[PDB]
Formats: sequence, structure tokens, C-alpha cells
Amino acid sequence: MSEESQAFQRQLTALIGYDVTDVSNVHDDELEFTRRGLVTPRMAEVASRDPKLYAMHPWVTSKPLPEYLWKKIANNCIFIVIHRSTTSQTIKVSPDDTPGAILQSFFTKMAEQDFVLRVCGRDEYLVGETPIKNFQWVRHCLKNGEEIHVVLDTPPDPALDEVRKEECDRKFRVKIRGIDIPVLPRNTDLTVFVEANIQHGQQVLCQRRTSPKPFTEEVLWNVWLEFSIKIKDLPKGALLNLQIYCLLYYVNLLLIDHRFLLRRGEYVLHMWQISGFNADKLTSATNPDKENSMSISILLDNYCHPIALPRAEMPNQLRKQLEAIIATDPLNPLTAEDKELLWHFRYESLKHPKAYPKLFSSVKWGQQEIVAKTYQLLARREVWDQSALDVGLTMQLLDCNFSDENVRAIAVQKLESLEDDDVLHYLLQLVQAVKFEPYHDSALARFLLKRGLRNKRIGHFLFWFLRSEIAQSRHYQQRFAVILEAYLRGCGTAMLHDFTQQVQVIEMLQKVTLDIKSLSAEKYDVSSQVISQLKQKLENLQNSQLPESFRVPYDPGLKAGALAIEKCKVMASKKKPLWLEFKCADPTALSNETIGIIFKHGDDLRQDMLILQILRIMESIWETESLDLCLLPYGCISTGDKIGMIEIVKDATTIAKIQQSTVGNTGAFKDEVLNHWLKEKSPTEEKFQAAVERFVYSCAGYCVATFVLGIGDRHNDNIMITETGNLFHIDFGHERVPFVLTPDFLFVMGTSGKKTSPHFQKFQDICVKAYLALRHHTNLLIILFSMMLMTGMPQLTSKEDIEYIRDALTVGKNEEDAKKYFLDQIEVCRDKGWTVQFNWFLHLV
Ligand SMILES: Cc1c(CN2CCN(C(=O)[C@H](C)O)CC2)sc2c(N3CCOCC3)nc(-c3cnc(N)nc3)nc12
Repeated sequence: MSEESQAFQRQLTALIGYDVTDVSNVHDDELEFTRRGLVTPRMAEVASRDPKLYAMHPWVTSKPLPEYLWKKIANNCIFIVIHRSTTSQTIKVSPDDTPGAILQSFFTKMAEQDFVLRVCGRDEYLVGETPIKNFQWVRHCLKNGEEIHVVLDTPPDPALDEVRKEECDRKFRVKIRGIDIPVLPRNTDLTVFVEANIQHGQQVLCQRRTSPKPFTEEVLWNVWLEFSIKIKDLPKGALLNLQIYCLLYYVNLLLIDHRFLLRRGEYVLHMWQISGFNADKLTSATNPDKENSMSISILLDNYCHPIALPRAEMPNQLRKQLEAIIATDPLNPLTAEDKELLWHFRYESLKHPKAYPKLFSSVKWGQQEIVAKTYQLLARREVWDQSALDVGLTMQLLDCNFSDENVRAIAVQKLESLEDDDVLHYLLQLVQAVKFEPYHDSALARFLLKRGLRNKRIGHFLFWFLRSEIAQSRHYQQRFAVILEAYLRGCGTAMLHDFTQQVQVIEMLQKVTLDIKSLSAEKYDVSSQVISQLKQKLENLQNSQLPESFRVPYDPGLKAGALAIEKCKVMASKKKPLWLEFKCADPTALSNETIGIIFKHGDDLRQDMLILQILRIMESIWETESLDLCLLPYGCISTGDKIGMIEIVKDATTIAKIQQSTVGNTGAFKDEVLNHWLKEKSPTEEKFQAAVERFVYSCAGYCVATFVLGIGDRHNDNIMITETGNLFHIDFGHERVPFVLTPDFLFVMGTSGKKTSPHFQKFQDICVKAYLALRHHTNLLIILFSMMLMTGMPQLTSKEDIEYIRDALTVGKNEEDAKKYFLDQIEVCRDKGWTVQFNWFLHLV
């Protein structure tokens, strides 16, 4: 390759945080084949993208303006303040005007044609043919009662986006030779055997074991394990799952490779251990640590290529049984009797898209004759292709329960029709979904590829999402690094530049973030000594190695300029994270405000990303129902290991320490303090009324959203409010109360203990409207939740843990019983009062 082609690839590694040209931990060519395989899709999308539109990345939507946002326009007239930067002239606009119509009517109303609008202070353009009402930045202003300011400047040069050119009927069997391990320290010497499973989609097809023996650094068996399943009956994407019990270690080997060739030869596999189910147990990856990790030596010998090739109406009562089956929630288990009905009737089942996950779970994947039929069945997809895209339904086909490439591919087919507004909504969960893919190159992996390359805002978050995992998952980091590399070769030198800047800042500051944790420990107090250094270090960073500006990873519209070293401070949290503030690099930025970002170590910010994302989902669901719950899913991006950044919400304080308004160094509580905090924080009386109004919506929001996610019981310390009346939860790492509805909250709604008011009626009433809107999405919520547990939490009950949300969403009831159920929850919160809050700190010491 060229000498530069290598200076290039090292650049790629520093951005990735992993070296994908490194072949030390692979027993095959799957990953390199996948690098090569992705070259076409990469090149295809770069080739098909309009350079101009790709350069300006307009953020748009096809959805109708919600009703709550139409009213906020009581004229059919929108006002745009256009600033050429000396005199700015406002304009009265129709909701249907394209950018071009206003750029046209802006030169008319001034009593060469290639000038564009910009959102003052952000890298957001209003451009392309879309009605201004369909632009996100605009809907964002209307929701917040905010003026639309646009400075007029020149379109960005697409040259900057330039991309560098490129360059048998036998029963299956496996011999288990034995297991070598460098050291075994534990306490009680025990017996150790090996459990071999044939797996397809978390379904175990066949299982065998070895004779247990004394546990030693090396154990030899030299045993052939003969399975029942015949070689031809092995489905593509079938795993050999090898586990050691006494369950200590596990490792996986794909039985059919990326060429559809059956696996043969000798294998020494380095395994994963366990801490005293979960998506990591699925990985075709081997433990990179060859020094400290159990290994297994096995043998495969068998024959070549197994490949893939190309009237009765139900009595009513059976059709009624079938229909009862399809209706059940995603978590509801299928009997043998259930599956046989679903199967025998496959042709009927095909007319019901909501039945596909159950129907495909009714397949014997261990039988080539049956799989073949399944494909014949898939061949006539008419009903599936024409159906309305159901995201929750599509998402079910991408989980750990489906290992078939054709099954998963149809789900991806249906995603193809998602426009960027919605891909952004689901990007994080789809990327996590990559983990359930049997092979590194996948239809889904390629769709994330195209979508990121086609759009910079998608590309931006794709990048960070992938880098999050690559840094923190030895399990999935190899496959992700290949996908990230694929992306980076297509995104343009412009973004390639941004990422590097972003990356430099993040390392530099993650460095500081840890060094400050190490010196100081939990008083929890902040040494004047610690503080002076925190300034010492940061100041050197500002001068010595500064990337003069950078994109804010959770808000890529915004470029942070230089730090304000004076407003920076260590946090008194328990982990001692940094509280940082930057100047905005955009001088045309309208406000004088800095950009606060909190850098922290010791939380898994990955669970927090996932949680914040589901919140952004509940919002979009309500938007479709014309609801606004005034949530505040602040930006949070995971980066390291127990490390990442978080967006500072301006003017927010903790509800706790609003309690501390009068005293604060013990506990207890007092009603009306909060409403007192509000009058005090409102400039006018009209703004105080608005604050009480906002707090009612935002409180109703976190009440419903939190209850469903089963995170509803939180310390006052984790709840925050703005000086503007907006309430929001934080720190989502991980008797009871359904949620937090306290007398201090209630007091602000105008009631103190049992009684009722005009605002308090407004609250209950919203929750119920909000609550029932979610229930319409239960399956969507259930799948998202379950996937979040598998990919995002530690080892879970992929039975019990998932269920909370089933009971929570009142699956199976009618909207009537439900409305009551939730209202009772409010009563339950009125009955605890301060009892729940009061208990934290009891065990503190
Ligand atoms: C402990 C804490 C705050 C209260 N602190 C009060 C004291 N303080 C000080 O600086 C004073 C001077 O001592 C800092 C803030 S504010 C805040 C916060 N905010 C900042 C504002 O915008 C919204 C988010 N996030 C997280 C947090 C931590 N971890 C995770 N995973 N998620 C969220 N913790 C906190």
C-alpha cells in the first residue's frame, strides 16, 4: 500500500480507539473479509449523495406540526429575524414557505441568488425544499416560545467533504481435546467439565458434555462429542457454544462460516470469564488476553459445502386460537401446541405482520427441510412489504431470538423506509442490535453504514455510539471497529477533521478527570489544594495543546470555543467529576452564554445514554398524539470505561438543596419551600405563572416515563428543576413509591395533603393522557426495554427483569382500568408523603 495510505490508517486507529489491521486475536478471516465487503456499500453511498445537501445537513421531518405547536401560531404567520450581521430585518412568513421562497422574498422586501440561512450560533442550515414548518430548529423555538434568528451567509464548500480514493448425511461431531489455563486460584478444588451446545437464536438445538475430571491447569479428554443433528441440518449462523462449569467460562465458534463453508481444522479458543441472558454471551469473538485466560483445544472434521437454494382455510375456532396467540405481548412464551398451530398454518400467519416474530419462533431451524419451506414462505412477502412500518415489530426481528439472515434482513428492509428524523430516534438501539447478528457483515450493519454516510447528523452520532462500545467492549469491539472504519472512509475530510478535534479534547480532559479523582477521596470535600491544580492543569491545556474549537458530541450543531477557566470547578459528587464551561466558538452566536459540560468517572454512562434515548422516544410518541410533557433528556455521551460527558442544563438546581433553602445538612422536608424557590426565581408574575405551568407538564412527564421504566423511586438528590419551572431527572446508573410526587410538588400544584385544585386536576388528567398514549406503543416499549437490558445492563433475568415493565404498562387491561391504575399510583404517592425521601441517609452511617 502507499506510505501515505499507512499514515492514513494510523489516523483511522486514533479516531477508532482500536487497531483493525491487527490480526493477533482472530482464528479466521471474517473481520478482514468484512472490511473488504463493506467497501462497496461505503463507495455506493458516497457516490449517490448530493454533495451540496450533504454539506449542509438540513435537519427535517415529514410529520404534521403537532397541535400544541400550531396554536402557538395564531396567525398563519411566522417571524424570521434575518441578520446580515449589522442590521437585521424581521419577516412575516407563511408556514408553507420554502427557504428559497424566503430568500426570494427577502431581496424583494429590501426596498447573488446563491446565499443561505443559518441558525445564529449553530452549524444548522435552513435549506432545501421543505416547508420551514418542517425544520427541527424551528419547531424547537415554537415549543420553547423562542425567536427564530438566522444570519445570511454563503454555502459551505463540498470540496471540504472530499473523500480520499480507495483500495453430508453424517451426524455432527466435535472432538474436545482439553482445556489449558495458566492459573486457577479460587478456594475449593473441584471437578470441571465442558458443555457443548449447538445454538441458533438463543435456541439450543443439541447439547452434549464431557466426563467431569479434577480441576488442573491442564485437562485433557481427547473425546469425540457426537451430536444428534446431521451436518446438512446445520442452519447458517449456528453457534458452537462451549461452556465450563463446576458456569465459569464460555466461548463461541460459528459452525458455518462467512463463505457458507462448514468449519474444519484445529481450534484453540480463549474464553470469557464470569462474575458471580446477556448479549455478550453470543459473541463470535475470542478473549484477546492470551496470557491470563482459559483456553480450549478442540477438533473439527467433516465435508465442505452445505448451501441455500430458491389452499385450506381454517375453521373459525382454530383461526380464533391463532388470533389469540398473535395478539399477546412480545414477552409471552409459545407452547409446543402454540408453535405447531402457528407453523401448520404458516400461510395464514403470513397475512398478519404482527405474527412474524412468533411464527419465526415456531420454526425448527435444525431441519433443512423446514428452513427451506421457511424461505419458500418468505419468497411471497406481499403482505409484509406493503405493511405500515412497525418499528417495534421490525425491532423484534433484530433481537437475540433470531439468527436467520433472511428473517433479519426483512426487518432491515422495512427500516429502509425510515427517514433521518426517525433513524436518529432509534440509532442507539439499532447499533446495539448489531450485537445479535451472527456475522460481522450484516444487512443491518450495512444499513447503519449507509444512513451514517448519507447524513452528517446520523454520521456524527453513529461515530460516537460505535466508539463508545469499541472502547468498552472486548466482546464486540472488533466488529464495531470494522464498521466504524468503514464509515470514516466515507464521511469526508471535513468530519474527519471535526472528530479528531473532538477526540483530542476528550482525551485531554478525560485525563484530567481521572487524575483529579485519584488525588482526592470522599469526605466528600473539595481541598483548596485540589482546586488550584484543577486550574493549573486546565490553563496549560488551553495554551499548550488546544484544538482551537470543537463540536459538542451530544450537540453537533454547536462548536465549543475556548474554556472559561474561571467558571470551571471540580464537583462535590462522590466521584469528583469536572464541571467545565466553554465560550461558544461562533461569534455570530446570539447569546453571551457559555457551554457547560460535565466530565465524570465512575458511572456507566452507557446505561444513561440508553435511558436518555428511551426518554427521547416517549417524547416522540407523545408528539404524534399531540402531547408535550416538557422532558429534559439532556445530552450524555459514554466514551471510556465508566466514563463519558454530560450536558449541563442551565439554571437548574437540585430539588434536594431547594429543600436546603432554609437549613440543609441533615434531612427532613418542608412544604411550600419549592413554590418559594419559584416566586423568588421569577422576574415577573407572568413568568411565575408560566413556571408553575411548565412544572406541571414536566412533572407529569417524569412521573409517567419513570414509572414505566421502573426507575421511578429516586432520591430527591437526583431530581432537578430549572429557574423556569422545568423539572428533570438525572444520574441514571441504577418500601417503594411508584414515582416521586411530594407535598412540595403538590403544594406548587396548589394542594397540601388530601384535597384537589385546578392545577392538580390538570396534572392527573395529563398523566392519564400521557400514560394511555404510551400503552398504544407497549410492544415498542417492551422490545426497547428488553434489548436495553441485554445489551446495556450486566447479566439480567431475560425472564424476570424484563417483566417489571409488563406489569407496569398494564398489559391486557382496557384503557379504563388503566386510567384508574395510574390514578391510584398518584394516591399511593400522596400517602407516602415524605416517608420515602426521608429514608435515604439512614444507612449512610
Ligand atoms: C450532583 C449534580 C449536581 C449538583 N451539584 C451541586 C454542587 N455543585 C457545585 O459545583 C457546588 C459549587 O459545590 C455541583 C452540582 S447538578 C448535576 C447534573 N446536571 C448538571 C446540570 O445539567 C443537568 C445535569 N448531573 C449529574 C449527573 C452525574 N452523573 C450522571 N451519570 N448523570 C448526571 N449530577 C449533578
